Amino acid sequence: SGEYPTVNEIPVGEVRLYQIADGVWSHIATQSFDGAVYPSNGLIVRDGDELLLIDTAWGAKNTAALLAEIEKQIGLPVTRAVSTHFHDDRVGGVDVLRAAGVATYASPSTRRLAEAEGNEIPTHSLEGLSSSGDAVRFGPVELFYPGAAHSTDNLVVYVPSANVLYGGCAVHELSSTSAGNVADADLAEWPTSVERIQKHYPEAEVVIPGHGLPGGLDLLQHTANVVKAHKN
Ligand SMILES: COc1cc(-c2c(C(=O)O)[nH]c3c([C@H](C)N4C[C@]5(C[C@@H](CN)C5)OC4=O)cccc23)cnc1O
Ligand SMILES: [Zn+2]
Ligand SMILES: [Zn+2]
Repeated sequence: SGEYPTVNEIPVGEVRLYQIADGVWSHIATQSFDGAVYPSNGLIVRDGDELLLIDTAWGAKNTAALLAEIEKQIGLPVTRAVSTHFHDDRVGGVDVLRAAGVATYASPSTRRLAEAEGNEIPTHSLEGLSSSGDAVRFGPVELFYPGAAHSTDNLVVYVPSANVLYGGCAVHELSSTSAGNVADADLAEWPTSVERIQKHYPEAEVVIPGHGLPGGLDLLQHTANVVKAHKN
């Protein structure tokens, strides 16, 4: 009823959308992993009379539900999707998207890692993002590679029309007490990568983490704090 939806609020298999700004929504879904349930976010950005999708809803069935919820709530076609790193909460559902006529994209590093790890593989490579600090335009957003953090390949997304910063899993929510799933992380480099994000997007008004509640720019410093302390 208007609050940001939470993990106990969304059964696994259902998807909710949340209006962030004019023409910007997040999508929220839930999934089971190693015997625990987690929420996860993605982004939807209006692209004229089309939509750009950022990240799947963490699974084929969740991502089919995502497409159905978009048709219900927005009614514009999803034509392109970008996955911001190679894990299942970002690419699981890419096969569903591809069969629905969505063109799927990720960096070559993400595509290589997804293939090696047996995850679904976006079709198209996003060049121009292989060095930390790189940025490229993609429809109504800018894609930014901050350096290794939650994963070596993780990308962030900025919507300049609304000053919305989508940090993906390189950015944690304010209530976070841990650095999340650090299996593939670079804890030593993560603070440096967050500093690059902070320097590149100082006018961000909304910051959306890969999991949990959006907030403001404080999510970036909080993330650096939690990661440094996790390493401690
Ligand atoms: C520990 O508590 C939290 C965890 C998470 C969380 C995050 C995140 O932090 O982005 N990602 C997660 C993944 C994804 C699919 N996976 C799987 C994996 C393991 C490796 C294979 N060996 C690939 O690594 C990864 O990220 C699975 C379940 C939980 C998380 C978020 N909030 C929390 O509180
Ligand atoms: Zn991940
Ligand atoms: Zn994640």
